[PDB]
Amino acid sequence: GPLGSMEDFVRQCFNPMIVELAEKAMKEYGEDPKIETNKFAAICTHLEVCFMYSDFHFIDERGESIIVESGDPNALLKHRFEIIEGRDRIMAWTVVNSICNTTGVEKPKFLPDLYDYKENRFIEIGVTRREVHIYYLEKANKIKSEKTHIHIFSFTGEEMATKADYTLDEESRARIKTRLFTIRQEMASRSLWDSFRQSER
Ligand SMILES: [Mn+2]
Ligand SMILES: [Mn+2]
Ligand SMILES: [Mn+2]
Repeated sequence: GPLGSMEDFVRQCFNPMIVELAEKAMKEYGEDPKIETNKFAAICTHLEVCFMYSDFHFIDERGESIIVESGDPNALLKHRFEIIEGRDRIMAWTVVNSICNTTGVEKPKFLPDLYDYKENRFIEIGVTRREVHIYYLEKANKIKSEKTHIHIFSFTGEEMATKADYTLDEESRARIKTRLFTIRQEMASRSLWDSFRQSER
């Protein structure tokens, strides 16, 4: 089939908000999205998974975690997750500080992705084109804050999470895995997948 461009794939297949956030992140880190294109797509994918992980999850009036998939959460519901990823450096650390000196949870050494108000912990999300165990170990060896919970998704449906604690219900994680499948399938249709997979390194 014809080889498409990754740029076209990213612009067509991700919400413009996600794409803009990804471009902003690459700029902050001195990366060119028109050159490291596989990285660009990976950044978009990771941001989308961070958002999907938080979507629909609230803390109810009694303090219990609940799922609301309708458009209107009742006014008293509180979002279960704080999203750190997607924020510029100053704001991300600002949020992390606000959570920490507040909830009493200690301050991480690297910016995590999410904070979970039900489980009272930061979360590092990962999305890998490689084996989940290898990637889990890479993440873990990097941070070892060891209050930070790690949850890795792959494009083939495998997951690995700290202490075999997966945080979310099966259906929430199935939504993420379905999206990852869809991304893989669409990139493959455009003859972009093999190279994207091999680029992770
Ligand atoms: Mn809301
Ligand atoms: Mn992050
Ligand atoms: Mn991450």
